[PDB]
Amino acid sequence: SHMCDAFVGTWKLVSSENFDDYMKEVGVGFATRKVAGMAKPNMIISVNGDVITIKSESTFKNTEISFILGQEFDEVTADDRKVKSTITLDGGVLVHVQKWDGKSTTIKRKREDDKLVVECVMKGVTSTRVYERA
Ligand SMILES: O=C(O)[C@@H]1CC[C@H](Oc2ccccc2)C[C@@H]1COc1cccc(Cl)c1
Repeated sequence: SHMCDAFVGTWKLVSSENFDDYMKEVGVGFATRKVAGMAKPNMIISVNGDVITIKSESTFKNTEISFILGQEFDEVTADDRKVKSTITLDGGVLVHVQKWDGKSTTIKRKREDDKLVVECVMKGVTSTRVYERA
């Protein structure tokens, strides 16, 4: 057993708060905000050795990232940003920092009861996205 055991599995989005304002802060345009904001993604998290994989599947876009903790990688986000990402574990929370165009956003993922809670922060704006097991 290991580092991210409690994150592994298949998860479905059940609630979202303040996501449009977060996307606006990130710089997402109108049409993408509308379509992306409708989506109810499934997130599939797996671990193989040191490599963590997070897949998301939705009506809007499918994305996939594989990474080693602390080791920067290139990511294409669902809104088509080309970012440089670093993901670490801080006290049981996955902390994902994305850098692009001189900007930065942080996504934190934690287990809370039977949920996986995703908090997305850009400057002073937070969005909270809650997932349940699928
Ligand atoms: O897990 C979440 O809900 C985070 C939400 C913010 C980030 O994504 C963003 C998505 C759109 C705009 C800005 C940022 C990462 C993940 C969600 O990734 C996906 C992947 C494919 C399709 C969809 Cl619709 C969302």
